[PDB]
Amino acid sequence: AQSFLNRVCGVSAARLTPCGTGTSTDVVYRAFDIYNDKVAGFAKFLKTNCCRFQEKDEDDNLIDSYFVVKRHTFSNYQHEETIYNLLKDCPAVAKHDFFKFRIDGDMVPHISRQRLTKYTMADLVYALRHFD
Repeated sequence: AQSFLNRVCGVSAARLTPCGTGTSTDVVYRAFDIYNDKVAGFAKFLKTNCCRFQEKDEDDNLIDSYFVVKRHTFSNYQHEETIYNLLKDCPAVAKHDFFKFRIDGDMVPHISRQRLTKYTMADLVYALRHFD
């Protein structure tokens, strides 16, 4: 629906615009620095399980910030919740907000990271390494 976005703005600056489709994620092509039980290295991939939303400055200006909500699993939700509650005090931590929103018959957990920036430092570093 639409009131999902109303749930997204939470308590501050609801001057938001959908940064793509409706109540679903959007696809982006970004660099990562990954390492696990298979793939390994620092290179470009295609992230998808994320819904972007842009904050709109006063006078309806397109400010430079974003609200990024991500869908997940579940144990992930409680784990991340635990850690965030444990660490919420250092200044250099983007204020998160966790909740659950029902789409179909499914109060799926959603994680909203607030007032971030478009391009992670990873993007900058890559673009300066593999310049063309």
